[PDB]
Amino acid sequence: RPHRLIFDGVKSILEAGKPLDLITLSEYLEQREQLEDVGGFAYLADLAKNTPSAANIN
Amino acid sequence: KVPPHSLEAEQSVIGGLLLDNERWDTVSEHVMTQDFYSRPHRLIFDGVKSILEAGKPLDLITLSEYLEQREQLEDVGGFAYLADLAKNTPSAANINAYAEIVAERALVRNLIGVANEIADAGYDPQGRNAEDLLDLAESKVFAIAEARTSENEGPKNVDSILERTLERIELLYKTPQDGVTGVNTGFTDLNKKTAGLQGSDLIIVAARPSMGKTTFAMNLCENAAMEQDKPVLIFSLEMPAEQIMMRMLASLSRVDQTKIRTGQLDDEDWARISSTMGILMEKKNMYIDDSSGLTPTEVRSRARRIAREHGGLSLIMVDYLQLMRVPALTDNRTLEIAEISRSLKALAKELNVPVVALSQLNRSLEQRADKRPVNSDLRESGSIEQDADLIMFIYRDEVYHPDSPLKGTAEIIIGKQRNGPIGSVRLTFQGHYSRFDNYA
Amino acid sequence: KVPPHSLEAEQSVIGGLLLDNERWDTVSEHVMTQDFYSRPHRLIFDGVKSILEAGKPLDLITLSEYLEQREQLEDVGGFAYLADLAKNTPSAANINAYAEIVAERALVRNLIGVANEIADAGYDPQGRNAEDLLDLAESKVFAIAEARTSENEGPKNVDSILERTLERIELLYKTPQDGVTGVNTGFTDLNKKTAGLQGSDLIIVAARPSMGKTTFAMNLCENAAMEQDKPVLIFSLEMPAEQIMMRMLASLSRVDQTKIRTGQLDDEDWARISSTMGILMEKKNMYIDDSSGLTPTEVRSRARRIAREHGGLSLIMVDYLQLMRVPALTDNRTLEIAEISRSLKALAKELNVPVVALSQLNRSLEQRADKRPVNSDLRESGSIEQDADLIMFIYRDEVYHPDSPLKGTAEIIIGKQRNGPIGSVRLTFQGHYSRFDNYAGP
Amino acid sequence: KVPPHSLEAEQSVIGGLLLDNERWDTVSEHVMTQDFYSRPHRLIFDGVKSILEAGKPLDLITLSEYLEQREQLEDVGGFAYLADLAKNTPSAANINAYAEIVAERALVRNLIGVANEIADAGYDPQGRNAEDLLDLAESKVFAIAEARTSENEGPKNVDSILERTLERIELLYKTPQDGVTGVNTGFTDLNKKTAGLQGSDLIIVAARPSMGKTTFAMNLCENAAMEQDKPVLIFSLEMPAEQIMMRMLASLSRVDQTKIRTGQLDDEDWARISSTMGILMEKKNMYIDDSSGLTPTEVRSRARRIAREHGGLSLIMVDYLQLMRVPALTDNRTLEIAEISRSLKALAKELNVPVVALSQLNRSLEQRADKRPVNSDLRESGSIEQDADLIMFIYRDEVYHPDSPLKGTAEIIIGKQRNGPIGSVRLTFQGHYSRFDNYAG
Amino acid sequence: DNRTLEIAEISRSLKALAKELNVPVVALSQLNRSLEQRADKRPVNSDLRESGSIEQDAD
DNA sequence: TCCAGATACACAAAAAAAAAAA
Ligand SMILES: Nc1ncnc2c1ncn2[C@@H]1O[C@H](COP(=O)(O)OP(=O)(O)OP(O)(O)=S)[C@@H](O)[C@H]1O
Ligand SMILES: Nc1ncnc2c1ncn2[C@@H]1O[C@H](COP(=O)(O)OP(=O)(O)OP(O)(O)=S)[C@@H](O)[C@H]1O
Ligand SMILES: Nc1ncnc2c1ncn2[C@@H]1O[C@H](COP(=O)(O)OP(=O)(O)OP(O)(O)=S)[C@@H](O)[C@H]1O
Ligand SMILES: [Mg+2]
Ligand SMILES: [Mg+2]
Ligand SMILES: [Mg+2]
Repeated sequence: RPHRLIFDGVKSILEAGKPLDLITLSEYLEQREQLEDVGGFAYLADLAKNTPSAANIN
Repeated sequence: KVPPHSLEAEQSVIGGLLLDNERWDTVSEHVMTQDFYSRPHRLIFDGVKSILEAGKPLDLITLSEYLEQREQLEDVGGFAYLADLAKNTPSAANINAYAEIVAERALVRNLIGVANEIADAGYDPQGRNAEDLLDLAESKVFAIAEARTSENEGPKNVDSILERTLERIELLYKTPQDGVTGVNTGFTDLNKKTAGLQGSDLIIVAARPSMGKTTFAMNLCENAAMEQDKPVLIFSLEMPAEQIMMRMLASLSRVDQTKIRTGQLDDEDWARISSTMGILMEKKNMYIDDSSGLTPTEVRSRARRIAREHGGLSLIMVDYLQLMRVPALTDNRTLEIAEISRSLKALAKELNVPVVALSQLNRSLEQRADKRPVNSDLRESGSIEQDADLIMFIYRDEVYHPDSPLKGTAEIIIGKQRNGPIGSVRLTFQGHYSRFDNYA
Repeated sequence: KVPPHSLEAEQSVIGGLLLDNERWDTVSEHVMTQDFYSRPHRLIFDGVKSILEAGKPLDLITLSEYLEQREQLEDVGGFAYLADLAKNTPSAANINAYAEIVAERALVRNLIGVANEIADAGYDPQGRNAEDLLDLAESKVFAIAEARTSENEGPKNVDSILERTLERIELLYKTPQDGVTGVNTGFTDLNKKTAGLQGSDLIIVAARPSMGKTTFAMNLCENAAMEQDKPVLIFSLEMPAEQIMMRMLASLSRVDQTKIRTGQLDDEDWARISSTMGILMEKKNMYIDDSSGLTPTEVRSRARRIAREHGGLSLIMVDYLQLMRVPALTDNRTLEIAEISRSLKALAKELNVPVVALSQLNRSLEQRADKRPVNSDLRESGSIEQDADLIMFIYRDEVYHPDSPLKGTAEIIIGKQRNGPIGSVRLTFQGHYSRFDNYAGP
Repeated sequence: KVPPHSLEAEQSVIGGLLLDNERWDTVSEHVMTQDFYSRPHRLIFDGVKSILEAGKPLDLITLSEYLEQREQLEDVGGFAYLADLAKNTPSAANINAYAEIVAERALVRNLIGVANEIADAGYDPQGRNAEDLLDLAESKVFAIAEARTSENEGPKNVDSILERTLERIELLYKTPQDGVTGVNTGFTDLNKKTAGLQGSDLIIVAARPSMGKTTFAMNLCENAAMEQDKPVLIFSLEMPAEQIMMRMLASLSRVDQTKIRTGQLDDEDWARISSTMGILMEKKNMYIDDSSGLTPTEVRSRARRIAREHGGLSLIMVDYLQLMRVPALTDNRTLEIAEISRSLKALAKELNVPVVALSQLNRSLEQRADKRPVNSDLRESGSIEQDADLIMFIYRDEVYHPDSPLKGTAEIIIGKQRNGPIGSVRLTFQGHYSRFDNYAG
Repeated sequence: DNRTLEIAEISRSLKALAKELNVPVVALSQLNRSLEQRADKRPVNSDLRESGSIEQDAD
């Protein structure tokens, strides 16, 4: 479920063309009291750090 | 924290209503059942209203009888409290002051509640941005003071009608009147019927697609701008501004619109365009807004800003009222239409400027043998019909029947008018210039 | 309760200002000195703004020196805090979003403050009556809303718009492009009225069964493919691609459709078919989708895939819009049609290409003395007509009146056009070739 | 479980009986001896009834004497209780309400008793079948209705109707009125063949366009307003109040309509207009409404408000019924017109005032050889002619035949009268003044 | 609860079966009674019963 | 919220009649 919520946030951010980063996604999740469910900013930072590259993202 | 309330006023008004009943009509227009703070007083007022509206005489005995019919005497405090209210009241000569003060206290409490609501609505936005919150706050604050509109729409006596008739006869006797009082429309018969676009009125122009709504509204706005001194504000919610300027140049210079759009021009057309541009830049009394999906609050704010900057307005045009969005009523359309119409009427009353709000008609109109519109064909016809002051329709028979002998002629139908006669006016339509002119 | 704010946004703004200096112009127009929440953050932003306005270059060393000049370096956490802020910057590309977030938080905090201020009054009237309380609400809300201004979504004087229109009409004097500005339909009379098929528009062709709707749409698409460069996409939800290909061969090669279908051809017909085969195989500018029951999302995805692959599109055809399915609203038909029409219009606006969507007509047309279609004959068509930029009907008089003098001719009725004239156009109809043509004769 | 009762109501009843004796006839027809609940209250009510039926005055002294006679002073709480009974009565103006409350309490108590008896009998059949139990329940529940003795609506016997009709006839006979028993219409022949505009009737005045329909209606309204006392109400769905006022001024002041419209007058015309204005302002018994497309409920509410303000009406006029709109039945015109006519008739019956509604005629009149209108010529008008009580048509021979020797004379043909003879009358027409008048010679 | 949608579904299913099996399908249909009110008794395509899809889907 | 089937009143009116014009 936290992955479902973070993917919903990513889809909402990227569907409008606005830039997506840690700050934007974190502030979008916090606006609806959903940042506590996903694990806070620490989990988002770990997810961002743990990805080396998007060579085979597809 | 003690919210604003006054038990003394409620006790006094209840005692007065119990004592005397001939004053019920005077008081019933000032207070409401939900205005009372405490629950027992609300129940008492509900029972009093139920008894009095039924026509039965109202006293202590029948009130206590009524309260027993629904097992409510114990909650109020029994017959003893009602007897104390009946006895302890000294008199009822100053009941209206108590009604006014209790209404004021209820209004203050409601304003406090709305302030708390807006304050709490900003801690958990739930995906809403600052603009939406500000619009909601403005709507909530404005809806509180807007409710004080009632007591109208009643038959007139003989004295008022006789005075109005005498004034009309005297004005006819006087020559320097020109037959118009407000904004001249530029058309002969329309000025004879409507006596110009009177101030503080809401005008609804409704027609089927491809009939000449925008053309008519633009012609009226151009005439108002040319004649008046205060500017004219146009809210274009469907068209770009450059297209509006091209239409205006074509209408004022009598140059084919297609020639301007494509770029094939001769010397005479260029001279006419130069003269029209010179005149327009000499006047400089028009403002065009091209935003999409404007809320009523934004329209009001922009209109007020323009009026303060320039010191007044002459005419406001909306194209059209079906595109305005009310954020709080996105799940209901009839309520949204009613809110839009009420907001436009309130703006027209506040700025003392007529508002031309275009509309569209239902598709069931084309099923009938006669294609001419009526007042019942409006989309969400209820609120718009109730709140309007002058409803005009545009009909062109050449659109439906190509072989009709009425080529180059449009019919204007005055479906409603509060202070004037209804009828019909025929006008000459010149499509290539996007212009309505008089009919010989 | 904690006031709404984002310290991370302020840190990102400061880091982006420190690392990048070319984007100061955009940042300077969205944030102010009093927008920041943290006092050391406010001091740091004030110092950075002063340095940037002074014209001196911005760097960590000069910022530390300037803070030491005012003895505020130790107050804001020291040089180590500034170094950490510089190091923790994600990137300088999205500083505008951070500034917007900071501005939004400041706005909502000030709105909450104003709400608390008005709420405090009423619990202590201090002589004011209800009218005074009502009056000192609108003023406060207008003051808190006037700081933000629409840009550039504001009323404009006639001078600027007139000058822009004059500039537009001055450059349009040259290169008339023979009138047509969009996609050439191939028919002169319809080109005069429609001025071609303009992009970012929705065009609807509707008629009664067996009138020449698919033939007309296919002729338009074929002409566009022959003339234009980008591919033309066709969604055939009604017929297989084989029948459409046979119809196109019959139309282009001037060969009877029935003989093609039944395989009874002479040598000249084969020569014509070979010539049109060579032309079509040389062009390679056509795409056909014969899938059934496509959802709007699938149509959008396939159109985007083709457009990205070839760099753009020329025209999109749907046959027809009533055969599309929206599974979320299978219990209501009007809302489904509304969603389909809105999705088609949105796709047309997004791809900036015209979309020719076909539609059917209600049976009430033939229960009247006059059989000419109107705008109310379209089925479940509040949205179909509300968000349509052009509606063209097809009417053949020989179908209803066998003895009509208009035999071998068809009329195209333009029932709606936002920025163009309306009327009728007469075209020659040759059914055995599945082709429309210009009216050479009277 | 406390049985339904209210000792305060019965106490107020007996207190009002003791305090005032001039409304005994207004209360003796509601309550009964056994309808009370409290035993001392029943005893004192029986004593009061016995005193009143004997014709003796009722007061504290007589009540105390009667109680001493029956030695029930201790059984009624004492003389102090008697004083308290007549002390806690606010007013006697609402004694009937207290009496009907007591009667309702008695009725509901009896209904509860009957239901409890049926429930008890159900568990103990005593050798009876289900059909017998159902019949017993039907008889018990029907007895309560039979013993009601006071029910709104419903069938009535012939005796009460005959008595009321005889009283009405005697009242009409005792008042000489020279053959007019309604609202004076202003014309001698019309009054003779109509006896005025009777109440609770729907009157239709219809004619071809440009025949003197609105002129005739306004002439009737002006005559009624000048003669009667209670105000007249007019609903103008076509012309504003200004045109109607101008026509009325021209008619009453004998001034040309064209001169008034063009603003050209003279000293005599100005003096006559001033006199007419003074008289009209002295009377002030008229109302004009110009709202278009009125639904029946709106006109009903407005008429009710005006009648409540002025304590009654004299005449309601609509011009015309074919412009009113019913939103719920816009798909069929015939049903809409039927509903309009039914609503007008219901309003006329409720307010007990005549209603006059104008209507048009079909074009089929021209095709026929005779131009004289008939009942069937009215437009989509099944209920118009199936619900009206008097139908009058205005016919002008000069319009169709310029050579007719009856120029300037409009003939009124009474096409229908439910309770009177049918026929026609002849009246002269004055176009230059827009006023109908009696015919002579 | 809706006859028109039922007839539309029946016609669509018949067309889908004909397309799937690659076989001609003959679907006999009735005619409305509006034909009897005309001086010309020759049937038209619009006289089929509950037949939007019947006339919009047949070949 | 649209689509389709069916009973009944009303609009003339439409042509036809047809009288009569020729
Ligand atoms: N460029 C043009 N050239 C010629 N005729 C035109 C042109 N633009 C509009 N017209 C005609 O003028 C009429 C005026 O209609 P408009 O008021 O401009 O459009 P509309 O009434 O707003 O239609 P909508 O917006 O779809 S409700 C159109 O219906 C056309 O017949
Ligand atoms: N060989 C031919 N000779 C004459 N007419 C033909 C021939 N082939 C086809 N047609 C006609 O051409 C027309 C083609 O209609 P289309 O436009 O393809 O179908 P449609 O208008 O989309 O209506 P639908 O899809 O069937 S509901 C029909 O009226 C056929 O009768
Ligand atoms: N100055 C005048 N001289 C002669 N005749 C006139 C003059 N003014 C009006 N009239 C005629 O007086 C008659 C009275 O008009 P009305 O009674 O309103 O006829 P109407 O058409 O039935 O009215 P409605 O039904 O309300 S539209 C009409 O035939 C007018 O032509
Ligand atoms: Mg428009
Ligand atoms: Mg097709
Ligand atoms: Mg009238």
